[PDB]
Amino acid sequence: GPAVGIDLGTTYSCVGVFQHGKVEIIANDQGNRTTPSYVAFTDTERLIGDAAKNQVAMNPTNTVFDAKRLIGRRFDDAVVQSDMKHWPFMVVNDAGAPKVQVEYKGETKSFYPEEVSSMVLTKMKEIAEAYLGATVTNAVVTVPAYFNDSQRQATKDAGTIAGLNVLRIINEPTAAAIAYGLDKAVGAERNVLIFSLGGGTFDVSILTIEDGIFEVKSTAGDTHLGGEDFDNRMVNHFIAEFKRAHAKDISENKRAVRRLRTACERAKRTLSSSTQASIEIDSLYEGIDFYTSITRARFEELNADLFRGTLDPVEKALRDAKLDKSQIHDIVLVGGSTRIPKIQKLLQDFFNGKELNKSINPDEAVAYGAAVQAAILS
Ligand SMILES: Nc1ncnc2c1ncn2[C@@H]1O[C@H](COP(=O)(O)OP(=O)(O)O)[C@@H](O)[C@H]1O
Ligand SMILES: [Cl-]
Ligand SMILES: [Cl-]
Ligand SMILES: [K+]
Ligand SMILES: [Mg+2]
Repeated sequence: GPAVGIDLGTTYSCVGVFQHGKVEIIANDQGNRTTPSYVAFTDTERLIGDAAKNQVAMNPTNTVFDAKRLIGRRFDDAVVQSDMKHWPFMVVNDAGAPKVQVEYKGETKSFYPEEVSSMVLTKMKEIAEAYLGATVTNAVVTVPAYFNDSQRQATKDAGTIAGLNVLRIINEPTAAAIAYGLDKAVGAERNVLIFSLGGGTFDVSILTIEDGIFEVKSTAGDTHLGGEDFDNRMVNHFIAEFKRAHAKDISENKRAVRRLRTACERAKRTLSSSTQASIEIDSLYEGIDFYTSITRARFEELNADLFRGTLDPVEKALRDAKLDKSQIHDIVLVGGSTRIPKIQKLLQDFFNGKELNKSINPDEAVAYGAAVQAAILS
């Protein structure tokens, strides 16, 4: 085509294309290499990606995200019923299937999870098209290893609706291993551990690879642990700080909280490269600016338990795979959160100093591998 590889993420999506033996992780119209898996509806327009997430704080009811948590599931599914209680948007039941309901151009409308995700894939498709200067048709789209047939089918349908011919649906951990060339035959079988920590979910997958054939040995994790949870710890920290300094609680002002959450997410990323970060918010509450800062140490302490807890699923995955730490040949980092120095330290210490595969941006590794496989299938 060339064909492309797309990581349809829980919170961010990424598209890459393999040309001249190299993978190109494609930047969007705003120059970002990953795009929010968001879609918004207003009185006049449908927004997608950066444009949608950039207005989430002011239009919470009609800004959709987490469609991946609904995709391929039934309305009465326990997880679906549990998640709805936390989303600002409506999820309704249509013949037993979940649909998000929103207001668009003054009218009420509902979309299936695959329709919402097709909008995200369309955005990724156009992003690739703007870079290639050519129409993009074929693509490989990834999914978590634990996805069932219905979830895989619905993800594929999201692609078809986007005008893409889905060459294949492959597992995210497998895509990651392919990015590092771990799929090449080298004689005996090799055990690869994929440590994936994104913005909303945590997954540990152990794969055994032999003759280019992957075998998911075990999967562990927490579908409700991700970078967004680390931002929450920071948010509460600063809400307390603002109350101390100004004797005012901003907790009930949904927008002040989102602007603070956005500032924390940005500071967090900085703390992965530097030891301190400055928070500066103009007019956060009742015209009061919030200028402060936070140290990496402070950040690590606010999340110490959450970070350390990532090691339990690692132990359990090993146990279920019937392998000992020492039998793992490669450890691959996936997800933007794995860029956090403390998490790398924890994982490495657990593996007694073993080096981590982390040269490819973790939040891009899945798209990277998908792009490689998409080319191979073309
Ligand atoms: N440099 C960084 N340091 C810490 N966290 C990061 C960094 N870059 C991205 N992240 C985080 O990774 C998370 C999710 O991004 P990925 O790109 O992993 O998305 P998804 O949630 O769909 O897997 C977010 O919480 C984001 O804040
Ligand atoms: Cl864009
Ligand atoms: Cl430590
Ligand atoms: K992603
Ligand atoms: Mg991910």
